[PDB]
Order: sequence, then structure tokens, then C-alpha cells
Amino acid sequence: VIGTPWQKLDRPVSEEAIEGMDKYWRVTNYMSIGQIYLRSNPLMKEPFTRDDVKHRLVGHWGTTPGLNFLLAHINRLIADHQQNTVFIMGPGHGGPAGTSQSYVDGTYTEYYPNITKDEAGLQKFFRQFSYPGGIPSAFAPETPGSIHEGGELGYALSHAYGAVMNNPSLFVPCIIGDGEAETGPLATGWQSNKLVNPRTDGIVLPILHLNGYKIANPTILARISDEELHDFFRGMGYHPYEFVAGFDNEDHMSIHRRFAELFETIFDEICDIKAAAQTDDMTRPFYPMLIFRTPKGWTCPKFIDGKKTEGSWRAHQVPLASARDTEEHFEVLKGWMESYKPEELFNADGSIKDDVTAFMPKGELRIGANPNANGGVIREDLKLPELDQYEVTGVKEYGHGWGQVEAPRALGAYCRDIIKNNPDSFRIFGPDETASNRLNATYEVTDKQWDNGYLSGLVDEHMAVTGQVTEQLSEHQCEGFLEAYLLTGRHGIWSSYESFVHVIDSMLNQHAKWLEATVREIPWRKPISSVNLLVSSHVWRQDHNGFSHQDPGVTSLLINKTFNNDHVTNIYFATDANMLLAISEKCFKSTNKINAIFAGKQPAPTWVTLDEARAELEAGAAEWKWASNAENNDEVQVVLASAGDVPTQELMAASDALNKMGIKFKVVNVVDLLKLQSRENNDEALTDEEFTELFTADKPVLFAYHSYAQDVRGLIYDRPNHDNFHVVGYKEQGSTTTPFDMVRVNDMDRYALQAAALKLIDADKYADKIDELNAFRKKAFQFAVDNGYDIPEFTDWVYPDV
Amino acid sequence: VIGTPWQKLDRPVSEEAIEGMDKYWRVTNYMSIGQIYLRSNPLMKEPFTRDDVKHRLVGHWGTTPGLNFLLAHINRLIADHQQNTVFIMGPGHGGPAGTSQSYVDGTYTEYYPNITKDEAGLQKFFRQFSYPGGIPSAFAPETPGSIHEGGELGYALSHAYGAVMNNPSLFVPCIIGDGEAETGPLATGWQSNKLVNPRTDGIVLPILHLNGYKIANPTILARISDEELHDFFRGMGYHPYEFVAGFDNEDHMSIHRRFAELFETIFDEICDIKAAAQTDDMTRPFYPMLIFRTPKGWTCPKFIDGKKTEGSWRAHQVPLASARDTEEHFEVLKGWMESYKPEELFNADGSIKDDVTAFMPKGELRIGANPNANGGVIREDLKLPELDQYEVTGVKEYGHGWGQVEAPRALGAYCRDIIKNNPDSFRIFGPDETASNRLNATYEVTDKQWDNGYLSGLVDEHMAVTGQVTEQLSEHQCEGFLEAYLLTGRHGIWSSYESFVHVIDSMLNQHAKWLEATVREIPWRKPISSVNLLVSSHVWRQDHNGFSHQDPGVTSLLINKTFNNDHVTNIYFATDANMLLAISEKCFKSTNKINAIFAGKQPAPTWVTLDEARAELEAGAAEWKWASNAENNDEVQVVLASAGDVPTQELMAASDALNKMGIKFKVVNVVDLLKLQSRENNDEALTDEEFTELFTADKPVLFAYHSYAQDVRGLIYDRPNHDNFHVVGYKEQGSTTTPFDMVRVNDMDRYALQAAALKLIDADKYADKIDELNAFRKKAFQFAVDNGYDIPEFTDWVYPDV
Ligand SMILES: CC(=O)c1sc(CCOP(=O)(O)OP(=O)(O)O)c(C)[n+]1Cc1cnc(C)nc1N
Ligand SMILES: CC(=O)c1sc(CCOP(=O)(O)OP(=O)(O)O)c(C)[n+]1Cc1cnc(C)nc1N
Ligand SMILES: [Mg+2]
Ligand SMILES: [Mg+2]
Ligand code: NA
Ligand code: NA
Repeated sequence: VIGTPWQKLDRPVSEEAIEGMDKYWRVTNYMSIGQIYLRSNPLMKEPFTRDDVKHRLVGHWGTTPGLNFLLAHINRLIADHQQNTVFIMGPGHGGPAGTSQSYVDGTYTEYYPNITKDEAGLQKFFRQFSYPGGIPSAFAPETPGSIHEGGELGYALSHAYGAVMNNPSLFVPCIIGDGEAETGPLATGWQSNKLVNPRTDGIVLPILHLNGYKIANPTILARISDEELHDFFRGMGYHPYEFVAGFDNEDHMSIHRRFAELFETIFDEICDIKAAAQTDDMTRPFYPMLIFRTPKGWTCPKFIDGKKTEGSWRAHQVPLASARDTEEHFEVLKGWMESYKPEELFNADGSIKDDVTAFMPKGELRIGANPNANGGVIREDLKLPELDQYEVTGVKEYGHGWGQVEAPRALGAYCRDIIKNNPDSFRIFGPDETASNRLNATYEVTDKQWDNGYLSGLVDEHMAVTGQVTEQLSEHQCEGFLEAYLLTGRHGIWSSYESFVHVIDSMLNQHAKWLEATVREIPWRKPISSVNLLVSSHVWRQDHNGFSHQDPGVTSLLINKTFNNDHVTNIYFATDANMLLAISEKCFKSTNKINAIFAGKQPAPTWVTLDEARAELEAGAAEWKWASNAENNDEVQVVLASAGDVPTQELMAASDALNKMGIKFKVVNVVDLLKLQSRENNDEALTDEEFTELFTADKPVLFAYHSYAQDVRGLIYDRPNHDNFHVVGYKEQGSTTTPFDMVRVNDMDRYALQAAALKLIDADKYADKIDELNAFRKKAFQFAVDNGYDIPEFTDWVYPDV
Repeated sequence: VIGTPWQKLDRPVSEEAIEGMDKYWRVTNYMSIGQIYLRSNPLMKEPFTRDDVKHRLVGHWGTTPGLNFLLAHINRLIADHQQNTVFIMGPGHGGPAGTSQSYVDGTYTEYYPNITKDEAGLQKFFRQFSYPGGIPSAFAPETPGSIHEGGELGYALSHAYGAVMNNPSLFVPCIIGDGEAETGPLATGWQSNKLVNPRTDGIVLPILHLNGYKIANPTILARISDEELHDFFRGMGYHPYEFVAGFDNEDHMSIHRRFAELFETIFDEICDIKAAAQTDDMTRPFYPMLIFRTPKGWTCPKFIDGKKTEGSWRAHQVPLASARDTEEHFEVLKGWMESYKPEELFNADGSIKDDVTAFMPKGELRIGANPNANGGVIREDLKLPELDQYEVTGVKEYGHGWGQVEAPRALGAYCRDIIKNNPDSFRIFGPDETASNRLNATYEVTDKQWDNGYLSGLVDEHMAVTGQVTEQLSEHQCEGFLEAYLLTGRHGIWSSYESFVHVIDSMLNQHAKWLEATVREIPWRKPISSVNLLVSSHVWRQDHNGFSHQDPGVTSLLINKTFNNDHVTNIYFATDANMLLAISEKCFKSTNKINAIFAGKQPAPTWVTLDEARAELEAGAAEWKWASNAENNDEVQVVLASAGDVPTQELMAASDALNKMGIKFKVVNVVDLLKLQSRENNDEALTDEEFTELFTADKPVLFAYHSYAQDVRGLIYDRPNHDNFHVVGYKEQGSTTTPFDMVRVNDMDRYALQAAALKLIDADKYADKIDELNAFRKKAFQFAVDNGYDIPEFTDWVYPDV
């Protein structure tokens, strides 16, 4: 247990704490401006000159003094209440406030010993911000206290709420930009309070950083009427409080006293909600939220060159862009830095006075030190049930290609038992698709958590105020909840219809970049569990839906995060259920990855045994010797290669026809896609020798690919024999139609695959056979048209074991 | 002018109209169920049997009877008020309601002559829904009356609001799913009413289709309290009205009378708002919205096999899945279809009785016939200003490589004059980045439209209640507003920081698929203007931001919509301003495309004249002969090839050093990326002969690519000499740093490009030179570290003309 959670003070904030908060605010304002502007001479010792100003002024002042003010008060809160606390910096461009925070709390020097607590350290701290060889401009993963960089805006609230799931002692003040609140993902994020439980989860306090402006515009929320702003948050299930400061001549000490008192009313109400939830955990309370209305750029010069700067979008980035070049700008910078009176805040040796920091929390309650903000220090391996019990044994008993299993059901049974073994640290998310993607065996041990109205057991099933499944019709919520759940040291998986995974492409990009920075250069940030995404209800079998639901292209996005041997991205094609089991165990053990696990949920053949799946997964690609009919590679007329459940089904049927014609070939299945890349691009891929052994040195390869053929072409560009690969993939063809038609129109059906194989072998010789196969596809199509279902010869085919 | 806009009735709805609406509702319910279930015998003539039921039951009943009920009433409204009206079907899976609508209004038979108004036509209409060779399950572009398929949920409100911009006579009832309202994009969509003007734009009426459920869950909005739901919409600037029906025994005729009266109160208030706006166009009114609360699956059987179906998520897709197979299910289907009493709705010949349709609007007021729902019939070509006036003439006067022009500024001046010539039909959108991406010369003739509070000319600049620029911090709003603006026959452009274009990857996917279906098979849907996206503030120069803002990968998404010779996607790299001008004119003339226009906004050299840009754009790729030093292709030791402004700058400097070493090479610039593909993949690409002429038959090619090298590798896989291309692209390296460092860490800087060129030519011979170049990169880096700005030899370099 960290600290003493949800305790009220029952006394006013002390005058000593108010004095320390104003010193904090002034010192973090001063150091934030030093980080942006100063290359040397951080204490402005004589001579202080333009030569001390950075040649390239980059970074953001506007948001920053409001964040420094809240951080003073959140620090004071944490210390007085001993409250386990992670904050979210929605306006992540306020990096300097987050680095100042860590430098003041002592974690910066603890994690970065060269950046010491004295004039030499402070000089280096100022120079390195946004600087070549230095540190980023945003609240990056290399800052102690960050679980959310906030570079791409919109995910502040999904992260805040994912962090408090199953974390009942944790408090998350979530600082949201008022421009950020104009984004889609943030706008839906407010509604998460219908999906957390006040007894079993922790508490988010949204703080709207209503500074009136985004980069070059006012914001929507700051200019609507007060009555609309309050109704809006009340209608989203919050009790709105609002604080207004900085627009008149009110002295800063009164501002701190008024804010501390308000913040204590807010926290008392959170503590009442937490206490009440021990007895009534079914009534959804109105959680407080805070509207925090202060001037953008607060405490910078009111006007610069005749233009209003404090209280304006002009304060957004870097005021005084000529601070190095003019002297008029230099004098303004100088008076601005002086207004904080650093001579009272730093000792002669350049260490921050004890005065400034006596009110601060200590030890693991410090914002930089809390292990929830470095959740790998708390993560434990999952207690995984043995895989063998889930195996589809029909392939051992009856043969390769047996049955009509719905593959994700085996993963559901496995997830069920994971939740049973790990009842408060493994969650499932879905955007209203958990049952649709067949992971509903999980409901045998838990419910979808829903903290909003109930009506009737005739309609409410597998749903309760507490539980380990979470659904909301929003891929942004599912992805963002899961990310923070992982970043705070827990585990889980989510599932999405494949085409809609694209809604969150850009979130995958940011989490991949968080991982990249981390595996490269932040070894104190310990490994977290991986994002595990079941990509299902795929392009080939969207039976109730049509062309809008046919887009397997997240493969292609993921290919753009496969650099430098970071190894933070995996693309797996689950050939069948036993392959799915083997991939999933590996993903549930992995850390520091995004794993995209492709599987069909339609009834489908099971191809491999579990033991086979386990060996084939590890190689990445394997020959299926029981399916090949060639003696060796020299006798092979074509390589039949497949990635995905449906391409594999269609290639298998093609191999069966090709065998019966006396064509000699081998069958290669591809599971771990990126292991096709060269060793030069991927030090864990198949070696050239292993690749040649699979795909031959010079025979034609027919490659039937689940997604866009572009992917495979670009990946094998420098591989031996790559010029002989013919890649067939999805090509933007299809609609609401039968299963054969959907493969037919992309040349993916078995008849077209057989034809393509014949054509690669000898186009002249098999010209008639090819015609005949093409004519057969037409006839099968007409049959579907005339009759309403696919030709029995297509649907009834099973691979020659039985 | 269509109809008589914003006229009140000033009498009750007639009893004849109430009777016709109930007939409409019953006939569209009946035909929606026939489309899902019936392969033959649409009027259930003796014998009516399981043999008439589809073998594959696919499609969605749940949403559909609520949509049919609203459509009856929106039809009645349109007819009585003669109101120019386009509706949005947010729950686009309610396709059968939209096809029924068009069949009833007469547009279906007008656009599809084989689907006639009689028993044979009705039989074909039922069979073809979601059926091989037939029509889609959603409200697809091939349905008259659709400008929004609603397959991927979330964009209902951005489309509705983009449709009414500059469209002051148009009314858009926008039907929103209550599950759909849980998505990010829909949640922010509600706020668009702060960005439209009630005098110069038309009016959206949001209708929340609060049927209580999404696929397998209740919805958030349906289960919060009434007081929260009302406060929510009031806080977003609407006046909420709420209608509740279908949960008790109230007869259907009373339901219609109560709804018609409510809908007339709502429309009267819209008419008051419209009249008032003729005098006060600055006060933002509270626009009505409608909460429409009815049971999901309304009028289907209450219970099926002991499970509550009407009023449940169980009604979502296809009830009675065994209607063909059991007979118990068949009898239920039969009694359900009978409850609508089709014998009163259809004549003996199977035509819908005159009775049913006498209340309907006629001519171009019909929902299927309105030209706003087929906006290419109203689109006119833009009155474009002559391009030559914008040309950067510094290259003619001083030489290739001249100056420090910020390229998008020339496009801004051009957009400015487009708006001046086309003052109410060309709009600019930006997510708070119009000025940042340098398109602000537009503000010389118009303002950012903002219909929300004003404070002071000290802060409010270039902003007014009416204007042709729209900004909101939401890529989903910008993309969705623009799409509907185009679909209703107008024009525009938007700009985004390149990495954040990914927020809307999935919207690009759906608009590309809308285009694909349209250019393939819907010739009555006339061409619309293209999406024009300025992708700027790119990976190489994100100076105030860092690694989160470095992702050029939308190139890769776009590559997945380049099939079948649809030609609906373009990727252009604007080498400089004159190239940008030439691309932009072409994009502003094009139709039926998404055009991604890549350009840097940093100060940069201008390489080509405008006349040259115009010729080079058309070829797609060109040799820059004034830069090459080889006599012919046989004397070439390496091809220096570039796409993007910064790769080109770096390759140019490399060519200058290579020239001075006595290396022989040619320079090829790539503008129209997809013209690298083979003719087999792209019938408008460079022929093999033209490609060889550019890239030689067998010399090494160094290709410096703006985005991920994967793209170029996959595109040229079947090109002559492709094995000799070495593609250098962005490789997930960078942070907040100097411009040289950002190219350096991706091996894109001129020194690394020179080295790579040497290595391709003779690695052994130039081993020392390569070492020396690598050492120089280290020294340049140390210099940036020590000094705070890049080495003068790097920054001060200008191409040898002067
Ligand atoms: C940094 C960056 O790229 C910024 S900061 C900013 C304005 C934020 O205003 P807000 O009111 O939220 O914050 P404030 O500074 O506290 O006032 C924008 C539009 N952007 C570009 C941007 C665009 N779109 C998205 C999704 N994310 C970002 N970061
Ligand atoms: C069709 C499809 O793929 C549907 S329909 C649906 C539930 C919609 O409920 P809503 O309440 O909005 O509509 P209703 O039928 O009127 O009750 C979902 C989750 N989906 C999958 C889905 C997921 N995610 C996104 C972005 N779009 C879609 N279409
Ligand atoms: Mg702001
Ligand atoms: Mg619904
Ligand atoms: Na999105
Ligand atoms: Na998104």
C-alpha cells in the first residue's frame, strides 16, 4: 500500500505550505524559462548577456506556468494527504514543467547523476532542454513521473482512467488542454466515469486547463457561456468546480490560499465518495472535475512589441524570439527572469533552498518516484494456465485440415483462465465486439464492468458494476485504457474488427514510439506488458457488412515501426486455433511490444497440432512437409506459400488440386511476418540460408497474402529469390457477398491460386487448364447468384485427411 | 433555390398526412424485412414457404424500424414545408431503410430501371439486398439520397455540418446511433454548432437514435439519468427536446400525431432561428436537437425462443436466424411480415398504393433526388486565378537552388485569390494549424469563422462570425467537414502536421472506398471535387516538437488505395514552391480524388521554374539535366534520385560534392510517386521505356525518399533495374534537435548520401573517403552540441547557381 489513501486533512492548509508552493511555482517558472532560453549562466551572474541566450529558441511557454501552478498544489496535496498519485500532462508540450517537477523533487538527479543540484547541474539542465544531444521538448518517457507524453493530443482521459482501473488506492489528477478537449478522443474520454467503479478502481480528477487559447485561436470551451460549460460537465456525470485567477491584481499568496482551500473541498468530496463506495458500490457518484481558468502564459510580460502576450494565444510557443539578437528582447527576458527573484530561491552554490521544498512529498510518493509512473517496477509475470488443455486435438486424432473450429474461442477459454488466475491484473477491452470476436468464454468468470443504469435481467447479462471486461463503442477508449493499464504494471488484451483498427493507427504509432525511446535509452524505465490486439472479423469474411469493413492495412502501418533492431512490433498470422494459442502465450509473456494477432473468427479448418504450432511460431515460417509432395527443393516446380487463415485454406485446396495433376511443389506457411525481412533489417529474422531452404534458391513462389501484397514485396526486397515471388493480396475488391465471391474477386480463391501456380510453371502448356479454372470461378459465382449460397464443391471440400 | 426554405406551417399536420406516414412506416418496415429474409415471393402469395427464405440471412433489423419511422416524418416535413433537405444515416447498417426510402420515393426505379414498381421489381428488390451480384448492406453510395454510408461509425455530425456550410437553404436531420455517440469523432462532432453561422450556413438537426443498445450492450447515453442527458446537450449549445414511444400500448396513429406535433415545434423554432439570423447573425442560438427514444427493433416480435428481442441488443442484426430451417422460426417470420398488413399497402400487381405515398415530397425535394445528395450535379469548376503570377521567379533570375522561400506561402497567396474568385464555395480547414502551415495569406480576403464568444481585438484577429476558413483542434472535424463540403458540390483544401494526418487514416480509407465504388459502378453519381490535403510541418523539420511529430507514414496508407486503375489516390511531393503551385492547380481541377500534397514549410531552396514544374509534374519523375554531369546513361556511375523537399536539398548538395570529385551521375526528381509503379499496376504510370530512360538499365540508383523506404521498395518491385535501387528513407530516428542532426540520424544528410553514392560505385576504392565523410558527420554533430546551431559549412551551402 502506498501512503494512506483517501484521507481528509480536517485542518486548513498551513501558511508554511502556502509559502513553499509559491516558491515552487516561482522556481519551476524560472527554470522552465531557463530551459527554453539559456545556454549558459543559469543564475544570471555578472555579466549576464545575450551571449548566454540559446541560438535556437524552441519549446513552449504558454501552457507551462499553469502546469507549474497545479503541480505545486498537487505536490502539496500528495504530501499532506500521503496520497498515491500519478498525474497526466495532457498538454505534453509543457515538458519543461515536468522536467522542473522532477528536478525539484530530487528524482531528476537520482536518475540522471550528471544533472546535479547546484549551479553546474542547473546550467546543464537549462542547456539540454530541446537541444542536440539533450532531451526532448515534451513530457517524454525519459522524464521521471511520465506515463503520457502528450505530444499527439487527445489521449489524456483514456490514459487517466486506464491507470486507475483495478488501482483503488491511486489518485490521478488529469490535466487536459482546452485545445486538446476539442479532439474526438478527448471528447469521448469524459464518459469513462460510467465504466469505472468507485470501490474497486481509483479516482480520476479531470482538470481542464482552461487558459483560453490553443496555438492561434481561442478554444471552444473557454468562450461558451459559464452556464453551458457547467451543464456540459454535469451532463457527463461530474460535479464541476471552477477556479478563476490571474486576470486581475489579486496577489499570488491569496491565489494560493484560495486554490488550496478549493482543492481541499474537492479532495474531501473524493474521500467521501471513496468512503461511501465501501458500502454502496452500485450508485455511480458525480465525480468532481475542475475548471481551471487562468491566463495563457501567466506571469510572462503582459505586452511584447505592442502585442498582448500573457492572456493570449501569442504566449503559446516562444515569446521574445529575438532574445539573443536584439537587446530590447534581451532586456525584456532579463526583467522577466528577475521577476521570480531567483536570488531568494537558490543558495550561492546554485542548489534550490530547503525553503522551497520542505512542503514536498518524499520517497515513493514523489511524482517522479511513484512506481505507478514506471509500472514495470511493479509488473509481475502472469500466472498462465498450461496451454495444452486448450489444444484442438482434432488434427492429431483425425488429420490436418480437420473441423470447423471458430479459432478465437480457444483464445477466449485461455483468457478466461488467465483472468481466473490473475483476477485483478488482466483486463479485456472491446469496442462492443468482445462477443462478436468470440472472446465471450471470459464471461464465465467475470462480467463486463458497467457503472451506469441497469434495467432488467431480460437485457443485462454478463454485466455488473465491477468486472474485468470493459466495452465502449470507441477504439480510442479501448486502446488508451489498455495502454495506461500496461504502463502502470498490469496486463490484458483487446479485440477489434480488422478494418476499424485503423481508427487508432496514430495511437499505435505513439505507443510504438514510446517503446522505441524506452528500449533504446531509458533502462531505468522497466519493461511493461505488451499491447496485445486480436485483429479479427477480417477482410475475407465480413458477411453482414461489406466493403467499408474490408481493410487489413494496419499490417502496413505496423511495418513502419520495425527499425534499429528495437523489436517493439510483431505481426502474427494465426493460421488456426492452435497457432493462435501458441502466438498468444508468447504475446502474454512478452514485454515492451505491440503484438498484432490476426485471426479469423469464422468456422475454419485446423491445420497444425499445438506442438507443431509452438515449433513453427518460433521459426516464423515453416514448410508443411506432410503437405508438400516434392522430394527436395530441386524437384519443386512451385513454392505454395500462405499467411492468414483464409489464404491458407485457399492455397491448401489449390495444393490438393495441383497434387492430383502431378504437379510437384512444397507448402510453406508464414506466421511471424517480419521474420521474412533480411538480417540486415532485422537481426532476429530467418537467415538467408534458412530463407532459401524454405523458399528455394530459384523456383517460382506463389505467395497468398492476407493483406496488401505491397507489404510482402517491400519486406523481401533484398532476399535471395525474391524476384520469383508472385504475391497475391487483398486488392480493394469485395462487398456483401458469399465467402467464395470475396476470395474470387481478389484472385485469392483456390481456383485462381491453382491457375496462378500453373502460369508461373508453364503458361503456354497450361493455357487451356487456366481457362478452364477461370471458367469454373465464373460458374461458381453464377451459382451463388442463382442459388443464394456457394457451390457445394467449394464449401464441402476438406483436405485429404479424415 | 430549392423549395421555399424555413417556412412554418401555421396549421396542424393533416389527418391524411398522419395516415400516409403510418402506411409509409408499415411498407418500409415490411420491405426492410423482405430485403433481409426473402429470396422470392415478396407478397407472400400462396404457397408461401421456407423455400422463399434466403439461405444466408445477413443485414440489420434493429436500427431499421426507428429509421423508417423518422424517414416517414422527415418525408412528411419536406413535403409540407417544401424544405430543401439531406438526411444523414449515422447507423449506416440501416441500409434497408435507405433503399426502402428510395424505392418509395420513386428514385430507386428511376436510377435502376430493372427494379420496377410492381411484383417482379419488388421480388428483385428483396433478393438483391446484401446478396452476391446485388447491393450492399449499408447506406452505400449507390443508394439515391446517400452522401454518408455510415459503415465505419463516428462521422455523422462532421458530415452533417460540412454539408450545411455555405448552404443556407439546406436542412440536415442527422440521425446519430447511440452506440455511435460513444465514439471520439461523434463526441466532438456535437460542438460544430460553434463554427457555423445561422445566416450564411444551413441548419443541422441532430437526432439521437436512442434505441437503448448497440450490438451486445446498452449505450452510455441511454442509461445515464434524464437530467444528465439534457444537461449534456444544453451544455453543448442545443435546446434538447425528447420523444419517447413504443414502450407501452399507445396506438401507432397517436404516436404519429404526437411526433408530428413535436417535429413541427422543433421546425418552427428552426424557422424562428433562421428568421432572427437575418437581423442578428452574431448571437449564437441554442439549436434544437432531438432525443428519440424508442425500442431497438421496434415492431418485431417481443420475445423469440424465450429471449427479449424488441427493446434489446438482441434485435441488432438478424432475428430468427433459422427462418429457412425450422418452421417454428418460419411461422414467427410469417406472422411478423403479416402484422404490417401488406395486403393494404400493395395493389394486386404489387405496386405500392397511391394511398401510401400521396403525402410524399415530389421532384428534386425527394430525399433520393435532391442534388445536394449527388453534389457533382451542382458542382461548377473553380474560377482559378492564373498560376504565373505566383511563380517564384528567383530560379529564372538567379539560378536553380536560389533563396529561402517558405513554399506553402505561394499556395496561400493562390488560395487567397481562389477564395476571392469563388467567395462561397471554396473553404479552408485546419486543426488550429492554418497559420502554422503558412496558408494565412488567406486571411487577407476572409476570416476564420467563429460563432462563439469574442473578447477583444487584442486577441481576436482574422476571426468573425462568418468566413471561409474553419479551425477546430480535431483532424476528424477538419476531414469530415471537408468531405461533406465536397459531396454537396463545393471545393476546398485542408492542412495538417504530417504525423497527425494519421489521426484520420481511417476516414481517408472510407472516403477512398466511397470513390472506388463510385468511379467503378455508379455513373449517375457525378464527379465531386477532390480532397486536397496539404501534408506539411514534416518529419525533417519539427523544430519545437520532437519524435512524436515524426511520422510521414500516411504515404503507406495511401498506397493501399491504388488498385484496379480507379485512380482515386495521388501522392505528390512538392519539391519547392513552383512545384507546389503546379501540383495544386492540378489538384484544384481534379475530381473524384484524394490528393496528398507533401510540402515543407521551412525556409528552403527553390529548384525549378514554374514552366519546368508544369512539365515535370505531368511526367511524374524527371531528370534535372542542368544538374546531371554525365553525357548519357552509359557514362552514369550512379543515379541520384530524390522525392521530397529535404531529401532533394541533401541529394543536391551531395551531387555538388560528387561533381567536384569527378564522379559522373545523373539527377532524377520524383514528384508523382505512384507513377513509379509498373503499367501492369498502374495504367497511367511511366512506361518501362520511360522508367529505364530515367533510372538507366543497369546503373546503381541512390534513392533519397521523404518517407519510409519500404514504400518505394514495394512500388518498384517489378520495374527494370529495381535490384540496383538503394532506398534511403525515414527510419524512426530523431528528436528535438538541429536540422542537420535530424537528417544525420536517418543517413539522409548530404554527407551520408555522398558516402552511400561512393559505396554503390566502388566500396573498396572509396573506403577512406567514406570514413572521412562519416567523420565529418560526427564533427558536424559535435559542433551542434557545443555551439547550439549547425556548422556554417552545412547551413551556408547554396547550389552552384547565383
Ligand atoms: C505541440 C503541438 O504539436 C500542438 S499544441 C496545439 C494547441 C494545444 O492547445 P491546448 O489548449 O490544448 O494547450 P495549451 O498550450 O495548454 O493552451 C496543437 C494544435 N498542436 C498540434 C497538434 C495537432 N493535433 C494533434 C492531435 N496533436 C497536436 N499536438
Ligand atoms: C455494422 C457494424 O460494423 C457495427 S454496428 C455497431 C453498434 C452500433 O450501435 P448504434 O447504437 O450506433 O446503432 P443501432 O443499430 O441504431 O442501435 C458496431 C459496434 N459496429 C462495429 C463498428 C465498430 N467501430 C466503428 C468505428 N464502426 C463500426 N461500424
Ligand atoms: Mg489552451
Ligand atoms: Mg443504438
Ligand atoms: Na481516428
Ligand atoms: Na483516430
